[PDB]
Amino acid sequence: DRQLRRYLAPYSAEIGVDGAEKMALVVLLNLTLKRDRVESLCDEGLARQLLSDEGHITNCLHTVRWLHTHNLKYPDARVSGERLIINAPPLIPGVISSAGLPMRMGWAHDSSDINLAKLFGTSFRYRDDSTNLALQLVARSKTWEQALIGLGLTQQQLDIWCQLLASNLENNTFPTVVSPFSKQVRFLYQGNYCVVTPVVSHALLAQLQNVVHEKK
RNA sequence: CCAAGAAAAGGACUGGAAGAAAUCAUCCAAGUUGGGGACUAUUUUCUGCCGUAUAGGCAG
Repeated sequence: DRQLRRYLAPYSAEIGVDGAEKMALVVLLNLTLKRDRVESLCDEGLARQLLSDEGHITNCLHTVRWLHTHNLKYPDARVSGERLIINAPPLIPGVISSAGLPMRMGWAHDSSDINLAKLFGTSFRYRDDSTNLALQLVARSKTWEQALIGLGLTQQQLDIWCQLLASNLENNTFPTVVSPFSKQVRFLYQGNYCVVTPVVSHALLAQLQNVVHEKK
């Protein structure tokens, strides 16, 4: 059912997977293929086969390096450079912003990672909080690791991935230089001028897509 | 020191043909508008002559 793909989409409400970690790994791995090649996201065999392909998974692990909280390319695909990962600013009583929302990440690098990026960057509700596959494996979450080894992964392959997967989330969180296609505007601040560059919040935009259709 | 600064959407056209809304049908009954009254006020046009003359022309 297409409704499963809808509920796992970035513009839909998050769904719980507690006690279903085995089928969650199967569905999430199966999403890495083009829709024309998959008759069902529930086939354990296809998942066990995809998991054994270190190259396919390696190509998927590589997408983690560009997961972000704020998207510097949103209005204009020409912007080139590094990702941006920042905790939401303190709440201002008179302003609507990401300050009142929980932590979420998205993906945007070369435009050919639409399917391969879905294995680690797809979020879900777990232990009654918002998480994703990359975070549970980096944090050494045993329930997910036990299901993943059960689906055919060698302990030695997992012991190596925990390290490479974690490493991809440990650096390049702030751009080195201002990119040549970004916006720059200047105003007075504390008696002198400062240049401001705006950026769109992933969590805030994704929520708006749901609220306008539900609240009319 | 205005989500900063610059930007040519342009070219060509053929919707045409035919046509039958008809038949009948009844607005009636009575009715009471009605009593009073200053347009002349501080206003100008008055007096002689020619002429058969309330015609028609002139001096003050």
